[PDB]
Amino acid sequence: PQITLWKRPFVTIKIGGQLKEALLDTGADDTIIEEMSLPGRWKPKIVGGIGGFIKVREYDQIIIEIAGHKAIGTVLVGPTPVNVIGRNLLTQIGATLNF
Amino acid sequence: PQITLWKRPFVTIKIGGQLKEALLDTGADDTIIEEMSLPGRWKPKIVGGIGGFIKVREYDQIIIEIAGHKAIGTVLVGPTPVNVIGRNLLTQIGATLNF
Ligand SMILES: COc1cccc2cc(C(=O)N[C@H](C(=O)N[C@@H](Cc3ccccc3)[C@H](O)C(=O)N3CSC(C)(C)[C@H]3C(=O)NCc3c(C)cccc3C)[C@H]3CCOC3)oc12
Repeated sequence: PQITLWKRPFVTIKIGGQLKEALLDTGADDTIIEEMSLPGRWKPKIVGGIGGFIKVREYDQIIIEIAGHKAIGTVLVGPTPVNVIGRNLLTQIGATLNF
Repeated sequence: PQITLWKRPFVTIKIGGQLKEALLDTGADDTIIEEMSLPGRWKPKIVGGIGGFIKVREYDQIIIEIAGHKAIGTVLVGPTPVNVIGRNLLTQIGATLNF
C-alpha cells in the first residue's frame, strides 16, 4: 500500500498467535513489542531514545505478519509505550520512504 | 527520492543557513533538533519517547530544507539523541511509506 503520514501509521500485525496494532517506524532500528510470550531463547538488551533507556528481552528468528506481509527477524519485548515495527522488519516487507 | 531502510535514513537538512544530518522518522509526530539558536519566541512542550518524557522548546514557522525540499514549520529543540524529522514536516514535503 501507499501510506500517508497525516496520522500515526499504525497497522495490524500478527505475532506469537496474537493480533496487535503497531507503528511503522523508520526511526527505529529494531522492532519492540509490549510484554508478551515468545518461543525460544532470549537475551537481555538495553535500548534507548527520547526520554532515556529501557530494558528488554531480545528474541531472535521470530515471524511477524505485518499488514499481510510475512517476515522474520529479531523482536524485542519490553515496556514500550507503543508497539513499534522498526527497520529490521520494514526492509523485509519492502517498505521505502518516498517523496 | 526513494529511501530504503537497510541503514538509518539520514538526510542532509539546512536550518539557520547550516547543513545538518537528520533522521527521517515516521514514528515521530514532531521534528526535534539538537540545541541550536533559532529566531523568535518559543513555547513549552513535553514529548514522550521510548524512555520517558522530555521538555523541549517549540519554535513555530521555522524555515527548513529537507534533502533539498523547502519547508516552513514547527521545530522543537531539546536533548534529542539525534536530529529527527517527524510527520509534521514529512507530510509537508510529500513523503509516504510504500510497500
Ligand atoms: C509516551 O510516549 C508516547 C505515548 C503514546 C504515543 C506517542 C507518540 C510519540 C511520538 O511520536 N514520539 C516521538 C518519538 O520519539 N518517536 C519514536 C518512536 C516512538 C513512538 C511512540 C512512543 C515511543 C517511541 C521515534 O519514531 C523513534 O523511533 N526514535 C526517536 S529517537 C530515535 C531516533 C533513537 C528513535 C528511538 O526511540 N529508538 C529506540 C529503539 C526503538 C524504538 C526500537 C528498537 C531499537 C531502538 C534503539 C517524539 C520525537 C519527536 O516527536 C515526539 O510518543 C508517544
